[PDB]
Order: sequence, then C-alpha cells, then structure tokens
Amino acid sequence: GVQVETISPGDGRTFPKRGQTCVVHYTGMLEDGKKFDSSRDRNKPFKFMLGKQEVIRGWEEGVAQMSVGQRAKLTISPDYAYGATGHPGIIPPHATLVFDVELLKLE
Ligand SMILES: COc1ccc(CCCc2noc([C@@H]3CCCCN3S(=O)(=O)C3CCCCC3)n2)cc1OC
Repeated sequence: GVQVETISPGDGRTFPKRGQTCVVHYTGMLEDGKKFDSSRDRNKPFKFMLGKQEVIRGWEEGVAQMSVGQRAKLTISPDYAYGATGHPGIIPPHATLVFDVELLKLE
C-alpha cells in the first residue's frame, strides 16, 4: 500500500475531507532516487479532489493522512501506483514510487 513518514509536521488538526481540493507540492522519485516528476520544478502546486479517482491510490490514502503544513515521504507499492502498465516512458512496469509531498492548503 502506502507508507507515510513525516519530514516536517503539519498542524495535526486540518485534515482533508472527501470532496475537498488538496493543494500540494511534490517531487516523485523511483526507488533509486531518479526523479520522474516535480510540481516544484514548474513553480505551480498540484491540485486534486479526494473521492474522484483523480490520483493513484497511494496518493488518495497517503495525502488523506496528512494535515495542512505537513511534509512527508510517501512510499507506494505498484498495486497502489501504476501497476504493470506503468506510465509510458516515465514510470516503468511494477515500480515502487517515492514522493516528497507537502500539503499546502485545502480549498
Ligand atoms: C486510483 O487509481 C488511479 C486513479 C487515476 C489514475 C489516472 C492518473 C492519475 C494521476 N496522474 O498523476 C498521478 C500522480 C499522483 C499525483 C501527482 C502526479 N502523479 S505522478 O505520479 O507524479 C505522474 C507521473 C507520470 C507523469 C504524470 C504525473 N496520478 C490512475 C490510477 O491508477 C493507475
């Protein structure tokens, strides 16, 4: 599934609810540290809404455990990521993913 390890704590009180928009910054890496994507590189947070199949499952469950202000490492098994297909040219088949995620805001 998904493991969450805190890099810097959030407020411990403001957690994402079903149907809220999560605003984050992330960097995604393969297990060997190779970077496959980063919102920080584009100077523009990523947004998604819980409960709408908008993100891979490990994000849905992992970001849901975070509170506003938290920065965490999410380690996601391929069943909870891109599985056998991967993402063409970017994420290989059967890849465990590591994300550095910061939950900036709920809208
Ligand atoms: C619940 O499962 C599914 C539900 C929905 C889909 C559609 C795609 C949703 C999605 N798009 O991006 C992503 C992830 C996580 C959010 C940040 C962006 N990334 S990312 O890992 O960095 C990715 C890497 C390849 C290049 C594009 C960015 N999730 C797929 C699902 O499973 C395969």
